[PDB]
Amino acid sequence: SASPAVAELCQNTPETFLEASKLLLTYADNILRNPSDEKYRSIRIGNTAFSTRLLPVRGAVECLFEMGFEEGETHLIFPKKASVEQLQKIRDLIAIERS
Repeated sequence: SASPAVAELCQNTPETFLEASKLLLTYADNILRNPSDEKYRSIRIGNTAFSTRLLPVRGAVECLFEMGFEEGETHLIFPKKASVEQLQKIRDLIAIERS
């Protein structure tokens, strides 16, 4: 598993890396652990946490794209076609780097 997005995320300062990676794990785990709950498959682009703590961080949105999210006008969406396996892959790579 050699992710360009996770590698880029890891180039951030330790504190910024921790902030963004925490959110990334949360978004993945919410889907992985609640497969029946469609609300976790969308993240609003203007959501305060997302827009201020994730989106500005180098590599972070690309981690979501590698997970399988796609960008819509107002939200990122984890589509019906998206593999849970791939979502899990990136979750695992991030978790290893968080320690």
